[PDB]
Amino acid sequence: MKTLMVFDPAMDQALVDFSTDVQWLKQCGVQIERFNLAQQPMSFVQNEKVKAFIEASGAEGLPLLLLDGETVMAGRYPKRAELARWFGIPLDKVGLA
Amino acid sequence: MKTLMVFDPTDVDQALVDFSTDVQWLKQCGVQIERFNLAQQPMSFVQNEKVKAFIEASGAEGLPLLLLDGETVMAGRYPKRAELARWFGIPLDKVGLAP
Repeated sequence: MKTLMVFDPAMDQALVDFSTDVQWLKQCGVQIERFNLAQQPMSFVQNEKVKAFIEASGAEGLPLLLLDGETVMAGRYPKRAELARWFGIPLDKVGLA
Repeated sequence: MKTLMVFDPTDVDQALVDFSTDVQWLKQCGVQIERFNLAQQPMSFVQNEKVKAFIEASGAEGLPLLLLDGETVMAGRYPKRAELARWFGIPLDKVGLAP
């Protein structure tokens, strides 16, 4: 199944919401993994796309989201519907109308 | 100066209108910026490899996508002027003098 890796800034309603949205999504059975520059710094050096994004965009460009290794978003977090669409999960399964 | 390519998805947001104001500021003073959309330049979305992989991974709903010297720098929203200033190395304007 698809995996989303989220490379977060070191660490607002946006983040509050995302954390909520990650809960609905995981519980529908999807695989989401988060990495933070503060607690998992090597994950950022060891991933080639992440390293190169940070060189290109700067760390202020984060978050970077990769779905099965591919960039799908950078510079903000997705809405719950955006998540659902990436994961092919029906709306009514992740608390949305 | 790095070069910027913008792959655009709509009817006039606002951050849309600010971004296009920000584009002139950058063009009027130096920067090469090319913009592409699927209504007018759809061949560019298949011919640029990172753009093509992006659409397949994210969906076209994932636009915009911004490349700086062909490197992904943002996707899913437009950059503010201060972000562009950082990408391009545009220095702070001086005022002059705190105690």
